[PDB]
Amino acid sequence: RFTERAQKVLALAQEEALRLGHNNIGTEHILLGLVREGEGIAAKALQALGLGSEKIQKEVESLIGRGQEMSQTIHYTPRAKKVIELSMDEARKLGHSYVGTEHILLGLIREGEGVAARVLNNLGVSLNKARQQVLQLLGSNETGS
Ligand SMILES: N=C(NCCC[C@H](N)C(=O)O)NP(=O)(O)O
Ligand SMILES: N=C(NCCC[C@H](N)C(=O)O)NP(=O)(O)O
Repeated sequence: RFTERAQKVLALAQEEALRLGHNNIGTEHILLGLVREGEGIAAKALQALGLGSEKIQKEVESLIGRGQEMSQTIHYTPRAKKVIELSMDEARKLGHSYVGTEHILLGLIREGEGVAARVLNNLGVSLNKARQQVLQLLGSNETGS
C-alpha cells in the first residue's frame, strides 16, 4: 500500500519529531521527511520547486523551535493523519495501487493547512500552483511501481 520510499518518509517524519524535541508528528515533520528522504519523487519535485532540505529545516526550527529535550512520546496530529489519508486518495485518483512519496506530497499540498502550509508560504509557494507543477512533473515521467 506504500512504496519503499514512502515508508522511509514516514520513518523520517517520526525521526525528526524526536530529534527536534516535539511530542507531535505533524504536517511539518511529514514535509521534513519528504525532503530529507532525498531520493524519491517528492524530494526531486520539491527540489525542482526550489525547496531544499536545509531551507525547510531552518524554517521548521524557526517557526516551531526545538524542545531542548528529545521528546518522550510522539503521536501524529489530526492534520498529519488527514494528510496520509489524502495521500491514499491522491494515489487512487492517479491510477496507482501503491502510495508513493509524491502522493504524500500531493496530500500535504491538498490539505493546505497546518504548520507545513506556513513553511511553504514563507518560501513564496502558492499551494495551487505547486499542486499544478507537481502534477505536470508526474504527467511528464513514468512513475509506476
Ligand atoms: N504541530 C502541529 N500541530 C500541533 C498539534 C495540534 C494541537 N493539538 C492544536 O491545538 O491544534 N502540526 P500540524 O500542522 O497540525 O500537523
Ligand atoms: N512512484 C514512486 N515510486 C515508483 C514505485 C516504487 C515501488 N512501487 C516501490 O514499491 O517502492 N514514488 P516513490 O518516490 O518511489 O515513493
